[PDB]
Amino acid sequence: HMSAEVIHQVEEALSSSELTELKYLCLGRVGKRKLERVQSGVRDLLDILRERGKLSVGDLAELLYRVRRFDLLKRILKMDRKAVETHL
Repeated sequence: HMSAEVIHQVEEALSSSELTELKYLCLGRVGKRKLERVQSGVRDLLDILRERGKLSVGDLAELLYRVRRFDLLKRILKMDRKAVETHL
């Protein structure tokens, strides 16, 4: 379902630090925000975690819900945050 374009958009929207937070959001359930600079194709870890099973289709969707990033929720998932909830 989700491809490189999806996780690319995630990298564009969320900051490098927030992308690290996604890792910990999957692992330790850490949902902290980090108003930092975004990357334009640098955090390859995102692809590693995607294949690993930490940023999978379902997992990433949940993570982005918990982050509440509407720039992704209504672009990647193309639906309201609440609508996403019902798919979790």
